[PDB]
Amino acid sequence: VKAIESYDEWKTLTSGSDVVVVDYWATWCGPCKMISPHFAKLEGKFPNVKFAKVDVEEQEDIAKEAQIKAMPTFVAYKDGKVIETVTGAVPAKINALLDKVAAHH
Repeated sequence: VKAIESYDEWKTLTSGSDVVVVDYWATWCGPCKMISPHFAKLEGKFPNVKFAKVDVEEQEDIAKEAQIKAMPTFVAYKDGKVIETVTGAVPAKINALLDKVAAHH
């Protein structure tokens, strides 16, 4: 799962035609560490979807633009557009998001 390390990297990735799913997380987050391995398992299951993560405490400019309301939030992108947002760390919700994104890809 790619740790996104700059605003420019983030903009390049989310602007792509290939579908990307980003896990917005932080050290202040409760369940982020517990759900992260499941996200990594999904990355193995769905090799034609791009998986990425953003540490909002380290990436202020990304965080300001993403403007998340829940910690964590998973956001899917395609062609510079947010195509779906999933809040929280519920495995089934994240699995359902990937099913639908992977079909799109």
